[PDB]
Amino acid sequence: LKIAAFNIRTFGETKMSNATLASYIVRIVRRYDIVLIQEVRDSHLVAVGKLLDYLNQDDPNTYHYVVSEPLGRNSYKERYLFLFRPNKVSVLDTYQYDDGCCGNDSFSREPAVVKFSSHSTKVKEFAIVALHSAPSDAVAEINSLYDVYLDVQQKWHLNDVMLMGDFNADCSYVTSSQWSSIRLRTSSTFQWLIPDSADTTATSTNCAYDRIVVAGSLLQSSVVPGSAAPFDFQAAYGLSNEMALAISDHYPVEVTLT
Amino acid sequence: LKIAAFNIRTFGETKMSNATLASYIVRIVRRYDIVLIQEVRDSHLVAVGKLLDYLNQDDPNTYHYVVSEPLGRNSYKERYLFLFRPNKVSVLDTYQYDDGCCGNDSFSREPAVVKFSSHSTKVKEFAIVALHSAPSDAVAEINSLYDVYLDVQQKWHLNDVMLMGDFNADCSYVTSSQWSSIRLRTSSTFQWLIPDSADTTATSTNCAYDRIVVAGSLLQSSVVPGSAAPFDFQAAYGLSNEMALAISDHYPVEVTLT
Ligand SMILES: *[C@@H]1O[C@H](CO)[C@@H](O[C@@H]2O[C@H](CO)[C@@H](O[C@@H]3O[C@H](CO[C@H]4O[C@H](CO[C@@H]5O[C@H](CO)[C@@H](O)[C@H](O)[C@@H]5O)[C@@H](O)[C@@H](O)[C@@H]4O)[C@@H](O)[C@H](O[C@@H]4O[C@H](CO[C@H]5O[C@H](CO)[C@H](O)[C@H](O)[C@H]5O)[C@@H](O)[C@H](O)[C@@H]4O)[C@@H]3O)[C@H](O)[C@H]2NC(C)=O)[C@H](O)[C@H]1NC(C)=O
Ligand SMILES: *[C@@H]1O[C@H](CO)[C@@H](O[C@@H]2O[C@H](CO)[C@@H](O[C@@H]3O[C@H](CO[C@H]4O[C@H](CO[C@@H]5O[C@H](CO)[C@@H](O)[C@H](O)[C@@H]5O)[C@@H](O)[C@@H](O)[C@@H]4O)[C@@H](O)[C@H](O[C@@H]4O[C@H](CO[C@H]5O[C@H](CO)[C@H](O)[C@H](O)[C@H]5O)[C@@H](O)[C@H](O)[C@@H]4O)[C@@H]3O)[C@H](O)[C@H]2NC(C)=O)[C@H](O)[C@H]1NC(C)=O
Ligand SMILES: [Ca+2]
Ligand SMILES: [Ca+2]
Ligand SMILES: [Ca+2]
Ligand SMILES: [Ca+2]
Repeated sequence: LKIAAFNIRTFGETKMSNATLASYIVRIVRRYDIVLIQEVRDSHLVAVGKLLDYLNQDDPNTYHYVVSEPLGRNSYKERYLFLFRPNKVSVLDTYQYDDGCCGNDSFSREPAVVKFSSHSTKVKEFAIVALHSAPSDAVAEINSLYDVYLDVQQKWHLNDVMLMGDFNADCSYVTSSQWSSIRLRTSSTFQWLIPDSADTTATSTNCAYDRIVVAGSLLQSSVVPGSAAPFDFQAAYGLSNEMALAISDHYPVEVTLT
Repeated sequence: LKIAAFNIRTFGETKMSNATLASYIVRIVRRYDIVLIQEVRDSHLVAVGKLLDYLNQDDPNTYHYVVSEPLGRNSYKERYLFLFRPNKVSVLDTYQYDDGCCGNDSFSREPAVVKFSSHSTKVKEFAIVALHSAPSDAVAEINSLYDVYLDVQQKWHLNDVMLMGDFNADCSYVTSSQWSSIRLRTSSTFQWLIPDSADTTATSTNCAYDRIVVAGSLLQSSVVPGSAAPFDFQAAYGLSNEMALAISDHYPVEVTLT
């Protein structure tokens, strides 16, 4: 099973309306059984609907989806979009993490949580926790995912959970001496599949912003060793830097389950 | 490997000075490779020293030990005593959990923590967290052991931890609707080996006060199925109720590791 988390810079109407851009997006998505899309700036679901049009153009059930409400604390809002192949996986349950709220809420974009059924893999049931952190508050946010894990355990009684997304987990946003502050890192319950030395950005910076974390021995046993990696689409398609950048400034991060 | 946690009511000088009482205590202890002794009321270590006298009477290295400082918030104090066979196990490290302190500390008797090396078992390294809770504050205390687990993970980077002792985890002290409040119970990270239906008291009450909790798949795989149980010494030796009671009002709880 192939899973990815992809931050598509300003995913929306304007972007999906460009057939050249749309075409590459479809391409990327089709590589996966499950894909988490972030930075969905689409209040009326027009862009999401254009994407599904393309994905299901030949079969109405190529891809199914789960979308959250537009989330954010200030005025700027984004959705979490999960696309999945219904022939591979099934959605058992979903819930939005209740963070509070104002002044008290712990996240700009509280995590969407989805429980999947996967018959082809070792793990038969697992949950994915999505997080697109706020740069400014990266440390606090990643640290709070430890509380989300707990919430999942209390609700579904499941230990098998994959935490993923654009955590802004490197460079200016999470510096060297701040890892101490993050429970999701200091607790050995969790394995970080994308290492600190990985480059998940399409621009010239070298930062491991995008990450994949897993908890659960059944899930941890299901990851194919060395499969977790950012997907450099620029290299893959022989794109120009300006063309790679018009797609996104981030690479998708993927992992394979067996 | 055979491990037990035993609350010996008012373990001290008076008690150890009774050769008939002392004799049974030795008997019980010798059944185990590792034994956690609670309710050690021995400011000057006289009782602890009398017990070691007996245990090592034939070989100076029959049993080794780790003792905490006398702990408590009010005036009443107790030590945590760990006895172990040096030929079976080894102490790698130990520390006293730092709870605060006054007004702020989370435990009457903050947990003593010991990391063991066990060559005969599947798990080669694991930690034991001792807790003799305050009846009055049982719920809060058991709930705080979730924070201790974390502390252990941050310090030793170990997931394999056994949490044990007289938690006062039943009857008046932890009622039916209060289990919700305990993270050590609602988190599926932990397996409770002593069930709620077990009787760990030597008196006429039927309460599972004494418990054994494990976290870590390596440790969880090492427990021998169905070995976790209270040791009814009254039944075992054909003791009178007044004689069983002069030993303790609690049964030891034991488990076997393979
Ligand atoms: C969806 O997504 C993709 C990815 O985002 C999009 O593709 C990108 O698109 C653009 C164009 O929209 C292209 O950008 C460059 O832009 C210039 C624009 O023109 C400049 O110059 C103007 C006048 O200057 C002269 O031009 C010569 C070359 O630029 C110059 O050397 C000469 O001396 C003069 O200066 C002026 O208008 C400006 O303000 C501009 O900065 C493009 O010209 C450049 O490429 C060139 O292309 C033309 C072809 O265009 C002409 O012909 C047809 C038919 O009549 C058109 O109608 C146009 O109206 C015409 O201009 C050639 O004539 C040249 O020889 C020349 O080399 C260049 O394209 C990208 O680089 C491109 N990126 C990728 C990698 O695809 C796309 O926009 C999106 N979708 C849609 C269109 O909406
Ligand atoms: C360490 O631990 C263990 C466990 O804690 C200890 O064992 C327990 O110990 C005691 C005794 O210390 C024993 O308790 C019972 O107590 C009475 C005490 O006497 C009562 O009566 C007195 C006068 O009454 C008469 O007594 C008859 C029987 O009780 C009665 O039926 C008759 O009509 C009268 O009433 C009075 O002093 C009281 O205030 C008392 O309440 C014991 O007698 C009873 O058992 C009996 O034992 C005697 C033997 O004792 C005598 O002989 C030697 C030699 O001279 C002694 O010096 C004593 O001084 C004497 O009294 C018999 O004569 C009887 O026939 C009678 O049945 C009973 O023992 C426990 O039950 C015992 N428990 C166990 C299960 O072992 C031990 O104390 C500890 N270690 C040490 C000693 O310090
Ligand atoms: Ca929020
Ligand atoms: Ca880069
Ligand atoms: Ca204390
Ligand atoms: Ca009982």
